[PDB]
Amino acid sequence: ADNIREMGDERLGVMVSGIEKSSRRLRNLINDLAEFSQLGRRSKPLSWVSLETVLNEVLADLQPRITEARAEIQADRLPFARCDHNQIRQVLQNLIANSLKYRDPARPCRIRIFAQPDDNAPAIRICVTDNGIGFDKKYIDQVFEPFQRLHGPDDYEGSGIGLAICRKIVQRHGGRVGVDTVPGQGSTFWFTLPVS
Amino acid sequence: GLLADNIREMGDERLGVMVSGIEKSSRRLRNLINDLAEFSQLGRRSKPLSWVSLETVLNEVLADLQPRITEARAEIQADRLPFARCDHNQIRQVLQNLIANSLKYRDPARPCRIRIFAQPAIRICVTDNGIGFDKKYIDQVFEPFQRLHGPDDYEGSGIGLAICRKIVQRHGGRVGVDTVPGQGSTFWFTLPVS
Ligand SMILES: Nc1ncnc2c1ncn2[C@@H]1O[C@H](COP(=O)(O)OP(=O)(O)OP(=O)(O)O)[C@@H](O)[C@H]1O
Ligand SMILES: Nc1ncnc2c1ncn2[C@@H]1O[C@H](COP(=O)(O)OP(=O)(O)OP(=O)(O)O)[C@@H](O)[C@H]1O
Ligand SMILES: [Mg+2]
Ligand SMILES: [Mg+2]
Repeated sequence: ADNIREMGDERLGVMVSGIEKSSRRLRNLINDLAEFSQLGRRSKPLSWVSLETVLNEVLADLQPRITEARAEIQADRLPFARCDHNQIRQVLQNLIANSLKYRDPARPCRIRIFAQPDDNAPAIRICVTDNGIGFDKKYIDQVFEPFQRLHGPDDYEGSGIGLAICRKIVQRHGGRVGVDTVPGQGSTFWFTLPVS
Repeated sequence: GLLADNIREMGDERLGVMVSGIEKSSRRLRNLINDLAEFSQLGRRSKPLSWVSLETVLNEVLADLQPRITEARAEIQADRLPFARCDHNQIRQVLQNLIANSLKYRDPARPCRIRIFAQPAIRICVTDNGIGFDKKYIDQVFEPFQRLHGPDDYEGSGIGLAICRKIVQRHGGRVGVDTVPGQGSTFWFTLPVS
């Protein structure tokens, strides 16, 4: 006679739900891989487009997610740049979304999209700083690698491809990507765009 | 009190079914993912065309599948395949998909008898004493992810012949078939000489 079966039902519930969450993450990856890979197929040769209109697009899509976070986005005027507008909005997309996703629940999170002539063909470097949780400054090189997550899927579910994608789009443009982080303080990612 | 377990009896059968159904879906989905990635690596592995023995390719493809061939109690007439200027890996891939498809779609009433010949552009053929298909569906036959069969009685991924066509077309060839439902079908592909 089984007291055991009653315990099996507890364990079954765990596993069936494990397959269900483990299979949902697999669906997310399949989608993120299909959206981002089709961008390369739709690639157009670069022309000069206003980066401010592109940014205003990204603030349109995120208009639900921004209010959800009661976050304030201070948007400076972004110049023209010679780039692929569809692909560069995704770079703004993924970056503003990460600054929203990793908002810290104790302070109203504020995001800023700056523009400044960098130095390292003069390239304008666009930067997005946010007051978020940040990550450990040991991870600056690792962060841009795919599927290289810093924490388990318990606290944040993601695919690990978002920001590694940004790097390769910015690299098709002959730019670089980089980040400064202050754990607990906030993190700022930036990417450069070449001129000519 | 028995009603505690009178309940268990009726459900445990279903659970075994359902979980086993989910198990097949996980095999099928993994097969598809793998076959697509093998395909993406084949495009990467493209090497410029050279002269390869087409009979060597046949014997390799006949090597991997000889486990599946003994399973099938089928007879292979392995004719002499000449040289042709092509990619060895990709043409090995094309022989597999056709010979494997010709093994998979065999008739359970007849020992399927298979013929791999070549007849002059050089055209290579695989004739099979297997199932036929109906000429109303030839567009489906070559369409990717459109199989003519449900997954229960015949397993597969649906990309096999769409794969072959991109290979044979990268070689400047054709894909084509004559079919006789119930008797058998013979698929063929051509290669340029120059
Ligand atoms: N603003 C940020 N603050 C803190 N960590 C960040 C920030 N942006 C990115 N990260 C780190 O980047 C790691 C992976 O980034 P990435 O954006 O590529 O993936 P993701 O957010 O998990 O998922 P997805 O691909 O769906 O966007 C995250 O685990 C997080 O640690
Ligand atoms: N020798 C054959 N005899 C009859 N029908 C065939 C034969 N070879 C292929 N077909 C038909 O072609 C359809 C698609 O063939 P194809 O080989 O491309 O895919 P598949 O065998 O279903 O999958 P995969 O090769 O990805 O495992 C098959 O469903 C089958 O109906
Ligand atoms: Mg992201
Ligand atoms: Mg096949």
